[PDB]
Amino acid sequence: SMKAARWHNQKDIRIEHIEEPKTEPGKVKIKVKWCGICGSDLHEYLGGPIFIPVDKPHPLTNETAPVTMGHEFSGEVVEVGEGVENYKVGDRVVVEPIFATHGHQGAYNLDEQMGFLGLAGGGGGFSEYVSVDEELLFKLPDELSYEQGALVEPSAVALYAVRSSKLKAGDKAAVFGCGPIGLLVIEALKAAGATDIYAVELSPERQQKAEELGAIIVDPSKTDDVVAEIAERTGGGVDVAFEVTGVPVVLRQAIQSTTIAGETVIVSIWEKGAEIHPNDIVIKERTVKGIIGYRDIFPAVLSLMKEGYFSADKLVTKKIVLDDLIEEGFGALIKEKSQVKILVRPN
Amino acid sequence: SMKAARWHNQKDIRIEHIEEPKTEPGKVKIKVKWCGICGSDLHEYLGGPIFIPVDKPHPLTNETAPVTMGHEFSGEVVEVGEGVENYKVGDRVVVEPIFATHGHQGAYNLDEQMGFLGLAGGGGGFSEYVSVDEELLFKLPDELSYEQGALVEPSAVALYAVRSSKLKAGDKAAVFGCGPIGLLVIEALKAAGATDIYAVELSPERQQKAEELGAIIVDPSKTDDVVAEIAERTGGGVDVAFEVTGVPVVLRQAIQSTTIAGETVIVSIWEKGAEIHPNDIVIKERTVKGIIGYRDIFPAVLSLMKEGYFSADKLVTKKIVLDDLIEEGFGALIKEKSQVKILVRPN
Ligand SMILES: [Zn+2]
Ligand SMILES: [Zn+2]
Repeated sequence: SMKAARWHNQKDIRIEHIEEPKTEPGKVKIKVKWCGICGSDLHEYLGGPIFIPVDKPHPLTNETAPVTMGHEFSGEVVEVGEGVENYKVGDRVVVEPIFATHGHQGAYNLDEQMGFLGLAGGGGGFSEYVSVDEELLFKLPDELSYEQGALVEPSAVALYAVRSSKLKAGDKAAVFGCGPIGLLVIEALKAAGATDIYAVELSPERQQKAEELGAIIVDPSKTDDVVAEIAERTGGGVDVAFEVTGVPVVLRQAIQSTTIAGETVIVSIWEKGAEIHPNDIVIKERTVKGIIGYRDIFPAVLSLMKEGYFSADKLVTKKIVLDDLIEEGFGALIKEKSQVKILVRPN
Repeated sequence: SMKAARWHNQKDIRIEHIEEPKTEPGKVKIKVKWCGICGSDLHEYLGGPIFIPVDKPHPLTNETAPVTMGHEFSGEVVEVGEGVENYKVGDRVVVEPIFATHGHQGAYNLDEQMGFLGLAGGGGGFSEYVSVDEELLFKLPDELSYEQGALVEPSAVALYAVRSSKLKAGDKAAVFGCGPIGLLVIEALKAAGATDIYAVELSPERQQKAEELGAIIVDPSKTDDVVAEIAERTGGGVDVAFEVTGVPVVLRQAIQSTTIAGETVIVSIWEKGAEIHPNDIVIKERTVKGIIGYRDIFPAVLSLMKEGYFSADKLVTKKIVLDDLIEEGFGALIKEKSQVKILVRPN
């Protein structure tokens, strides 16, 4: 009675019909217009479960697989719960898909029982309807399209990384790894006023997107020493380096490419250890900083989009319908290194 | 004439007689009373040269090996140069032994041509007399003995690490490795208001000195998991951890022993790589911070000494004469783990 994409087991995401969820007193029913593919969705497709509860129920959702998937979405309010006064039918909204013990207060991205809508349960954007509590809503300005709204959440991970960093207007930066996440970091750096952004990337398609976003390409295959090159063109190093590859050798380079008191922000996911040179941190009084999730960031993202940043013209590379999610969505992400963000339409 | 201790080659420090230096217009001649052993001095004895210029002259000293050794010293002004107005004969002084391109301005400890008095040249405290420029002098308050003055420089290394950290009054800290440097950090932590300081140390003599300075002993041989113990006695981890062992496994533990947004300050020396878990930094939004030398710190140290911190009663464990420097000094640092700081008297 509602078409949805549910995760049942690894490599087993089904496009099935499930019952429309009832709008409970605290909630608001959204008819989804667009939803993106996180790459976390890609990671649970190929090698889950990681964030999807399967063995024990998730503490806050209290639900196990199968779960509907999809954060990074926007849509139109079609029905309003019992206690809701800040949203009427017809309102255009986006969702900050974080479940936390005490709500969106304090450091909710680091809450012990934290979970994601579309991963831990509570609905998902790869469906026609999702019923979320109004504490997770943001009004979509009329200037911004629904597709722009579907880009709010993934832009937030990038912007929260840049805002969390020592970066100031006019400073120089480096992004190591310019996949979909690294590219969003480049756009966020330009919003924050970064000038020279040194993008270290091998793939020509990804090099040609980073250059469109305003970065300088440092091809590891065309330079003898990447760290020496960034040091030469900056006179001692960039002010902030962003590690997005998850490669141990590259984490070393990111630290070595910062100047006196520079900062290395780790954005990538790590499963195994990595050998660093702690001397490189001590010699120049450097700093390494961890970043996960985001918090108190959606208004800033929404405001920057009204100014042209995080444009869907630059970041959205494909629009698909929910039926074609397996082959035209995940499949395209697996085969085409040129894909940045893919938006999914329920019908 | 003048008796001095010179570094000629590795494991080759000689007690010789050299020329009393001229008091040049900008300089001040100090009759040294006491000088300490940094462990940097010990490291040049066992495996130098490291900071000792040998091949090429040092940029600022313009001086090659051999060199007189010894920073962390105090003494009595016995002759004053042509341009000096802030120091008269008889003044009791201590020396901040940093040579930098632009003097003691900006971040002179990270200056490209940076060098240490007693290592890069320009005299040293293991001699009867030293001729330094007055920008490197600080008046020794009458409350503090000459022995107290000789502790300013090593105290500055410890205090500068603590002040450079996110530590606030009441917070909890952990010190991994309680050798001579770690012990000075514990005393510095108490000055800054650290309450529960978890000292991770195997040596009973060093455990019982750290306990005297106000820390809690975490014996690795008496607990199955060091970080698990520190994590629960703090309810999730300390706020700042100090790594002083230089062992890769311990750097992992220091990072893992910090709480949400915790900070790991590296104080140890590193020559080879070290395997960390970058995931440990990302999950809890942690920070790892490098610290080398010190800057703009001597007045703070001197003031805290007037209040009883960094007391020589607690930190000076042996006083020797310069003649016995090799066997009762360096040898004692290698063989007796109960030694904290050893002071050396010229005659
Ligand atoms: Zn996401
Ligand atoms: Zn020293």
